Amino acid sequence: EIVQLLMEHEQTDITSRDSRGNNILHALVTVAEDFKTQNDFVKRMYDMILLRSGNWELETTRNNDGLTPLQLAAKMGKAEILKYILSREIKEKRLRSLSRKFTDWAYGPVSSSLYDLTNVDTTTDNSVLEITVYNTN
Amino acid sequence: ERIWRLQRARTILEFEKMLPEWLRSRFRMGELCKVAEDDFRLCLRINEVKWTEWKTHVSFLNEDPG
Amino acid sequence: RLKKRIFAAVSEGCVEELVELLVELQELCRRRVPDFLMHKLTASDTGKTCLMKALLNINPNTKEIVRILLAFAEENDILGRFINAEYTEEAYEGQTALNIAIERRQGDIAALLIAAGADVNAHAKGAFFNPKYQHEGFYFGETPLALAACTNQPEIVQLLMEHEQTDITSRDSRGNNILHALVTVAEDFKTQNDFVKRMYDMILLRSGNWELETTRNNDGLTPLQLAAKMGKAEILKYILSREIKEKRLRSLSRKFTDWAYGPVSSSLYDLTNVDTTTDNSVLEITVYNTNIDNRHEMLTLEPLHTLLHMKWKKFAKHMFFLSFCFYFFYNITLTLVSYYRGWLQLLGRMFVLIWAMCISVKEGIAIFLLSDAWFHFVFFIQAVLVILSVFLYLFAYKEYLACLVLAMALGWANMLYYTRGFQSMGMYSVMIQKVILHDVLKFLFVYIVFLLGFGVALASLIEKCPSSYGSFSDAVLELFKLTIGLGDLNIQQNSKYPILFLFLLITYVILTFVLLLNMLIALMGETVENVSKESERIWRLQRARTILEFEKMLPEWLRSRFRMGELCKVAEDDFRLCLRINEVKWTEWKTHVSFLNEDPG
Repeated sequence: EIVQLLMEHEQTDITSRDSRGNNILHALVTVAEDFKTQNDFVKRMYDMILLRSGNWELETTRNNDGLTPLQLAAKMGKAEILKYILSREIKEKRLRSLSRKFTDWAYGPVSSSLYDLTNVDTTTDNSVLEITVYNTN
Repeated sequence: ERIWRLQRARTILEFEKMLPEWLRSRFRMGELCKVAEDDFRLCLRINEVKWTEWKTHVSFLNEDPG
Repeated sequence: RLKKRIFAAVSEGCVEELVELLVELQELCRRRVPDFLMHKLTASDTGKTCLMKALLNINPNTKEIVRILLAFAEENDILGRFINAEYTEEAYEGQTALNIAIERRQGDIAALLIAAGADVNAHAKGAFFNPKYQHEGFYFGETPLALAACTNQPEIVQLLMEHEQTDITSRDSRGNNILHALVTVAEDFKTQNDFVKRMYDMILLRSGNWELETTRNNDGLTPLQLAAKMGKAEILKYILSREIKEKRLRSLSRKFTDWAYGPVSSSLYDLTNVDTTTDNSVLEITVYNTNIDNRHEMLTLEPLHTLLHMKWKKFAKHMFFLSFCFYFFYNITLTLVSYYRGWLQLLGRMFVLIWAMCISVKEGIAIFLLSDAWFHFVFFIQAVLVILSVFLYLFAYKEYLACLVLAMALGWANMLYYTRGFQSMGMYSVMIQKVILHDVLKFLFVYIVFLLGFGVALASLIEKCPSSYGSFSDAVLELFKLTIGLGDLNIQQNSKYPILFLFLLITYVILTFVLLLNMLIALMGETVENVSKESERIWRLQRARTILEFEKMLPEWLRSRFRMGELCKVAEDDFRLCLRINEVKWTEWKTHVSFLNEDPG
């Protein structure tokens, strides 16, 4: 409720980066320890804030370590939130652009989804598939 | 099982960086799909079968299922 | 110009008013006629009408758009040719507006379209609707009723059965009626939740006949036989034991209770197409079909399990024991010949050659039609060795004894085959087979490679002064002496560098030890759950295979002499072969209404 109140005001800067460089989404990635520990409330807030502000900027921005929050979720050992980020199906047609999983072929029980490999398929500097494999910590 | 899967993954990405620059662009997993007005993003297609939940498909990108 | 506006307008459906305006524009341009109105109202590329484009794109306004379009097409008298239009596209050939209304779970719209004169028998036959390869496209049976059934829509299926225009028994291009299709789709209980079984019940109870089960696809299979050919178990347990309570449709049941007095009751199964008295029965298919990979749960079903027990009790036990006895006498005669190597040979060797030729003929006959065939491949090689040695006995050579004793050792190794018929010792031999096939063969090659590495190593060192470890073959032999404990460890002599010699050998010992350790480890992991279940399954399947192998050896009159089952009087005149099984049920108490015989015998 308080998060909705703070998003309602025009004075609020959603995209504000802190001293460490993290916007709000990087922080939510920082905190999301585990399902049994937290009960996955962070995933809900990650959904709600993006659906509140329809943009790609928040995922676009980087902390001082030079990482998008997808790449931060991969660098840290955050799995339950990555399963959400890496496959999003937004139903609303106005904010449907922000989804990363698209169904294009559904006829019935058979359907083929369509994932986004933008920062994932090792075609960039450090993709998710590179980080999650080459990270020993 | 975990160590084996991780090892294979490490090997796959080790060989992925040995290839020439043109070879990786030659393979180039994925296809450019038309999403939104102009998403134009590289995508990976995965066919699945779901018998549990029945839902009238409202949100779909292509009308003729190819 | 005018068309694409209307197509996009029915696609979005933000307002039916502008759709009415475009339809009024078309009505005013109609002064120039149905054949033109159709082409103006239909995309000529794929053969896609605006009704199809309207039903593919569903929104809350669609229910009114369809009504407007059909009222327009009826006011212009094009309605019959308009609803029944189908795609000209190769992959989508035959799909109509009704199939779309069904696939997108529209109940009311489907009712409206059928009430407006839609074709319910329209066959959707295309590459997408007839997938040659799995996982690309969906097969439902190529009829609207089969679609509504495979997609779990019981109301629409009732609607389609209510109409007299519907052909229930219609076979598709592949030859399948609706029931074959439902057999095709029924993957598993957890995957589907067993809705297909309900529809299989409902359609037969809707049309009381035997025809649907009687008919055959182009592969020449009844849907029972199709359920057996494919690995469909959960539906077969239903088909193979049906108790229909309704007295009017009670004839269509395959399980009849004739003897119920109380907790004790004996059911009566139908063995019409099941008891191997036909061309290919269920008991033949489910056993001799290797592609299933699910036969463990197939042979535990009510009639088949007991049929196997009964055939074993009647004839297969005695034949198996008798064949084992003959083989035992044969092998002993072979040993008595070879150990003492003429008046006794005239009695022995004749039988030996005859029985060897017999086994070789049988094995060469049955080897052309094919971890279940391994033994049967070995019984041939043994008889080959025997007949070769008997030829080389009259021929002047010394190489006859080699093949003879190898045939001996192979016979005493093959007698393990017949331990599979025993109750307790059978799973033991299955354990031998599975472990020697999977767990040990991994160990053996990785041990041979160390043998052949350290062999050339030690042959390189200890050849300095031509010696304990001599040539390569002797060094490999000495290493194999070492892993057992037989080869006495010699202090390095006639060797260039003794410390490396000893270190390299101790490393061989340690690596062999940890490798033996790991085969034991993978074994411990294997044993707990999978190994036991696999052993029991393989044993049961093997017995079933043997029972049906001996069942086909008998003369024609003998099988008719056994003839498991009795002819019962069911219905006005069912007159079918049946199998009686007595059971005791204490859980559920029910006043027995449906019973065949009144006096429980």
